[PDB]
Amino acid sequence: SVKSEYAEAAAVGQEAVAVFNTMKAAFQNGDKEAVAQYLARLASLYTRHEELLNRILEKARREGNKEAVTLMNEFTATFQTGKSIFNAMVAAFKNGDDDSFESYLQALEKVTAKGETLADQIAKAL
Ligand SMILES: Nc1ccc2oc(=O)ccc2c1
Repeated sequence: SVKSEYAEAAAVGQEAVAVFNTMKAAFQNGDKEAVAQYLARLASLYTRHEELLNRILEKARREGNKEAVTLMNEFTATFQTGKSIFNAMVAAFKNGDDDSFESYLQALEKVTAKGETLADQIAKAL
């Protein structure tokens, strides 16, 4: 069902939460070799999450589930704000700019926490 597909998407989202918090700790500790690996793992995860979200949105559209489509349009747009901040973060790591890395990391956390009520609303609407 589209609902069970969203729960699978929700799990991938929580995996990225776990890998992110770990990567944050590594960054604070200066373990750049770990950070690089966690950033690669996160990029794969966000690619998977985005795709599951697009398939869910497309299915809700084909189903005519107007409320779920509205919420998923809002949620995917925000997802892309998270994705842009993540990519800037990756560039800051490449460039050795720890000040920008810290900034983007905090921003990504705040964009994510904000989008959490909407994430739960989607589960109920699908
Ligand atoms: N909430 C959130 C946080 C980080 C993210 O990074 C990405 O690369 C794509 C989406 C995304 C969403």
